[PDB]
Amino acid sequence: VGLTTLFWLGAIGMLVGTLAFAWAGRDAGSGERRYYVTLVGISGIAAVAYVVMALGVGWVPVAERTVFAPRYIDWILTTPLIVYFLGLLAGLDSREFGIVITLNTVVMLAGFAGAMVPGIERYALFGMGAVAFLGLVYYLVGPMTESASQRSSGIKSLYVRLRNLTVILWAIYPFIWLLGPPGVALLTPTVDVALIVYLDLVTKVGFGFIALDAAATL
Ligand SMILES: *C/C=C(C)/C=C/C=C(C)/C=C/C1=C(C)CCCC1(C)C
Ligand SMILES: [Cl-]
Repeated sequence: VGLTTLFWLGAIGMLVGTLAFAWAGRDAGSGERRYYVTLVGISGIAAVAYVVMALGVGWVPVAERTVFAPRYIDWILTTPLIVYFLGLLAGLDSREFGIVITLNTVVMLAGFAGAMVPGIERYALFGMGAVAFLGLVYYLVGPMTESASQRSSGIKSLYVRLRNLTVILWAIYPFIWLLGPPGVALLTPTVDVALIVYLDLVTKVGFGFIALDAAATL
């Protein structure tokens, strides 16, 4: 199994999620539609990014490594949508959304920038992202959880389930980044991509399926 193959697998998984979310939201009352649309965009954008990488585009040479630019474009656009989904579920107002969305953006921008910087100073960008990430986790586990507590028992339960999925799985990315080509380059590009393809699929499609389950049960 090579990079190309791993990218195709990611494209296929994202496509399956995209189609399922689009279908399940066919009707969608008039206030629940928002959730389905966000899911379609999250997995849809990732699907495109993976096909692009699978076709060999965006493989940017940096120092003695390769940076998959599409992955980062994908993250920068999709992770804020995931955060939006959680904030909607938690019942946040504009100001609340604004804070978590910017922290999220700082994480992804710093990571992309760090990956694109050849020198050892790139770790300074990585650190910036790590710090903003802790801020994001704080909001997810604190204020946003407090806000969610004002919703029905089911919604609060779905929020908690997805919050846990997000906090735990997202916290893993920085380590894979630090151990792979972007950092120490211990893990080969293939192993790093394999691990990240799984993580992307679960944080997006796994995330979506869990939500659909809750919606159905509700
Ligand atoms: C669908 C894609 C997802 C859910 C991607 C998530 C990515 C992260 C949580 C990345 C985090 C990073 C840090 C916390 C430190 C700086 C470097 C990053 C970008 C790998
Ligand atoms: Cl990369």
